[PDB]
Amino acid sequence: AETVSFNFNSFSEGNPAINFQGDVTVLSNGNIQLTNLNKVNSVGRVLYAMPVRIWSSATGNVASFLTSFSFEMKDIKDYDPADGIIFFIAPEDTQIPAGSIGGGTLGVSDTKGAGHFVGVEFDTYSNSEYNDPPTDHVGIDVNSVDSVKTVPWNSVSGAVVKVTVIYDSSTKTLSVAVTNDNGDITTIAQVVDLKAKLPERVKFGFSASGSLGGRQIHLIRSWSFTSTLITT
Amino acid sequence: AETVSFNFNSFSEGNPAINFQGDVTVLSNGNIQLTNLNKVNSVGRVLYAMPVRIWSSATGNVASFLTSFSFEMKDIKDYDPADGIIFFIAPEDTQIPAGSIGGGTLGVSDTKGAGHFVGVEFDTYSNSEYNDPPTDHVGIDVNSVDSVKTVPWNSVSGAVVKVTVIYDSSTKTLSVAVTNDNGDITTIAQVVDLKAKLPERVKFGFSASGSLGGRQIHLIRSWSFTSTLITT
Amino acid sequence: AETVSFNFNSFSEGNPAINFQGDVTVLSNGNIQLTNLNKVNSVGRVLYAMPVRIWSSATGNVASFLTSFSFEMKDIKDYDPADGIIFFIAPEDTQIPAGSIGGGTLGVSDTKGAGHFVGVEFDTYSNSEYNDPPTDHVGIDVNSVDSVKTVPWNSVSGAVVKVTVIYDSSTKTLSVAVTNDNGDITTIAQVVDLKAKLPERVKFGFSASGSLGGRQIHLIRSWSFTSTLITT
Amino acid sequence: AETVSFNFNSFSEGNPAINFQGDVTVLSNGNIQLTNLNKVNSVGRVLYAMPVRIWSSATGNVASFLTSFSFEMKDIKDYDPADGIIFFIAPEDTQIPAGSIGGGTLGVSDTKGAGHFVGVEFDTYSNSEYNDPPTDHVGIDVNSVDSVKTVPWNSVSGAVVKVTVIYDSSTKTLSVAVTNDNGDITTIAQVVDLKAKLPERVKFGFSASGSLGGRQIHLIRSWSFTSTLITT
Ligand SMILES: OC[C@H]1O[C@@H](O[C@H]2[C@H](O)[C@@H](O)[C@@H](O)O[C@@H]2CO)[C@H](O)[C@@H](O)[C@H]1O
Ligand SMILES: OC[C@H]1O[C@@H](O[C@H]2[C@H](O)[C@@H](O)[C@@H](O)O[C@@H]2CO)[C@H](O)[C@@H](O)[C@H]1O
Ligand SMILES: [Ca+2]
Ligand SMILES: [Ca+2]
Ligand SMILES: [Ca+2]
Ligand SMILES: [Ca+2]
Ligand SMILES: [Mn+2]
Ligand SMILES: [Mn+2]
Ligand SMILES: [Mn+2]
Ligand SMILES: [Mn+2]
Repeated sequence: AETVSFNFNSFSEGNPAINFQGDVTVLSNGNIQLTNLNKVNSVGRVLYAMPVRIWSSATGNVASFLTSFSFEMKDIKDYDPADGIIFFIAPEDTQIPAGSIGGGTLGVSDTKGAGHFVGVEFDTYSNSEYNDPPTDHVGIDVNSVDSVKTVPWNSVSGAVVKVTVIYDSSTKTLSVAVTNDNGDITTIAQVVDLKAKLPERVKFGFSASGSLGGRQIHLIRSWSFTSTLITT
Repeated sequence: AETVSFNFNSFSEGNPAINFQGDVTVLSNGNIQLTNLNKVNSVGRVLYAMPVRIWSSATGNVASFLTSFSFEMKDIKDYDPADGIIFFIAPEDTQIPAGSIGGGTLGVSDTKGAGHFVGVEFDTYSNSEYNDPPTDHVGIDVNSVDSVKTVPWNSVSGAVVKVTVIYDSSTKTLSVAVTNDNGDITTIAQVVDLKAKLPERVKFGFSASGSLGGRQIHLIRSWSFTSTLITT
Repeated sequence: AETVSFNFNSFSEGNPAINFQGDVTVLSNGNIQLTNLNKVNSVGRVLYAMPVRIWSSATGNVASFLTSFSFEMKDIKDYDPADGIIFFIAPEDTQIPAGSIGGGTLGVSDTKGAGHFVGVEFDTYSNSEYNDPPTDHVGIDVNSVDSVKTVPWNSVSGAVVKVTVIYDSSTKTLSVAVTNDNGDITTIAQVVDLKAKLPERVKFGFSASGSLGGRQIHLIRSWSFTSTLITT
Repeated sequence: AETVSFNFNSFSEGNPAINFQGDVTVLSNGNIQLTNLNKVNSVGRVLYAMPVRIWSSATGNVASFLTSFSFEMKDIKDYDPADGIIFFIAPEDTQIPAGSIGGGTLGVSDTKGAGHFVGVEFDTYSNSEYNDPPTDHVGIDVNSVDSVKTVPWNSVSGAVVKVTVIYDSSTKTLSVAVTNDNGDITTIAQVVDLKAKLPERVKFGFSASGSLGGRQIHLIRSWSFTSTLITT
């Protein structure tokens, strides 16, 4: 049994376990702000530095993982609250798409909304070009921001949101539980074969994006993670 | 949204929010001890007092719930470490089976291991009459202790174990993530149509049993839970 | 090499290996509760019955030891969390001080905080009379509860704590590593010449104390220990 | 508080968290063999892939760490049981010294026995060129294999050895406890200023070496580690 686990209650620059890409910034209170409020088409991403082996070709086993994180999104004057945050899994060479337009691409896909990642988005802006539902929502993304599945959700400015994700290797089920500020929970599950959509070694992280008129504060507050792969 | 949420960091007798059935006893630190070490075929069950409505006949909706709790099993001299604990959901009128033989029935089924409940078992004893696997295991029980699905597990004496459970209403998926002492996680998931196996209002809880030659300490250390049913 | 070694995963009354002093009591799960919540100025101490020879005037050799154990301090309604636990080493004839006021004396010193022992304290209440730091702390005591050195620490109600202590005869260094619940470790070390502070044979144990208003659950969960004295 | 922790009960090739250098090999039982028995001047090293930040120039704080590991050394016919294993800490660009002669350099130093590392050696061959004591021994190495301090020790072929290391940032004390097969423990402590001997970012690992006539099996069986650096 090969297990990877870490726990972040706050973050600090210089920590060799976290990689910053784009407009990412660490505030004085240890929180991570993903986008820069003064940039058009801002994109910020934070990844756990070490790649995690989610499956072995030698045994054909896929890993199971449990992870929880909390974030906060807050409105700012004049700009439209957009675009959202996405928790993703991508190949180890993952980088911000060249000529990224930000916005509804959430910093992980091209203009068509395509890319190489699996993820869970917290979408706060309805992009008709990517078939977004008409309300804020949570969706499961498999190589595209045109979600494979979505559930109505509500983003509340300033509210701390808690998320718990469980990926069960056997059934290949990815389950998500979002605990809203007011106590109500939102859930969504989708069968995704990680061994067929991603390489043996991947990277986990968070990404957020904005546009010219759509900008908001995107904060990643804490993050704990554990993956366990059977080796037999 | 109809939401039911509670959080116990310790328990105390008298708390009208919990119902004690059988040999249940509360230790000095608020831990609940399920079985009595001096009784033969001991059975102890703790339940949340208020009934939770998991589904509606009018709308046809089913609730989603997120729950985590930590427990502990410890060995006792001269007795085989058995039988184990089960997180269960049953009708509001639920009671310990009449003339229960404890042992492999986990305090939720008859002699055959049949009953009207749904639960996740943490079985430390292999009962061939219930087609138990040859090792410690986690199992999804639907109206019987002859698990619908099981997964190899290892119960460590004196170790505090943490469990997270997410039930998604849309997919009808019950996902279990077990964090063992050493860090490793064990997962199991199964599709269970609650709407078909239980009445609209049910009760949640834990149960554990022992027999003549098989007994061990069974403690529940904490319990948080939140469910949300959509009313539309 | 004279070696003394033991390991208690649980404790049962009557085990001739353990001496109870004061308000000690064993729970049904095998944990030793050190204080009584119903008594004013409560004191309890648990000692390993067979005295251990830490040095010898014949050779001049001092022994080295390695020991680890786990405890749990939990808050109770209406009382201030006080006063903490201490792992101590004392003369073989040691007893709870006459007219023990409990409190900041931790059950091992007089009203002035003086005594004849060497120990590591997990202090959860600040006593200005004994020059206690303003926060919970781990300390190295040498014939006084007015610690020779302290280190900020943080006690978490309900959390299981793990400690490892190493005493090296050649440098005469006493080292401690506290593994908090969340995974962080706290350390503290100090040069304490054991052969100049205690008789050739001493007893090892734990002690806890309460006051009029400060009372809390103090549980010793497990203890393992090894000493080795070179006989040449 | 910045904490790094991992736990290895076995090892497997492909794990992106471990780096192999030299003649390292993973056996079927998950154990790591460091040297190749058919090569003259064999050298094998295994490092935890991610660099650990042991101190911050921003705050001037040093990290505290607790680590335990177990190894086994076994004789083989015809060859002299040599040369030993060394648990070391070195700069992130650490590699096997070019033109390494293996042997008493233990794979971390040049012919003069110099290098850039801090470590704990389990030396099974007396090299007079490096001022080795005449018996097997445990020593603390600071930039050289001519140990700063050593303690007599005995290597027992085939015996599983358990080691526990604690480094306390405040006193800058490095303490080692070696639990031999027969129960006896050996200890050694030395004050080493890590912030004055190493760069902010380092790597932890194990190295073993042999020579033409001196070869033996060197196995690393398990390894757990936790470091915590205060960030304030
Ligand atoms: O208003 C929020 C959305 O903005 C969209 O981009 C805008 C752009 O910000 C604005 O400068 C004007 O050009 O029109 C564009 C298209 O409507 C993003 O594409 C969308 O995702 C939100 O950020
Ligand atoms: O005998 C074990 C030690 O060997 C020393 O090197 C030897 C070499 O193996 C042997 O062939 C002899 O000819 O010459 C060398 C010098 O004695 C190593 O130097 C020492 O580290 C041990 O492994
Ligand atoms: Ca969108
Ligand atoms: Ca059974
Ligand atoms: Ca005090
Ligand atoms: Ca040598
Ligand atoms: Mn979307
Ligand atoms: Mn079973
Ligand atoms: Mn104190
Ligand atoms: Mn040496």
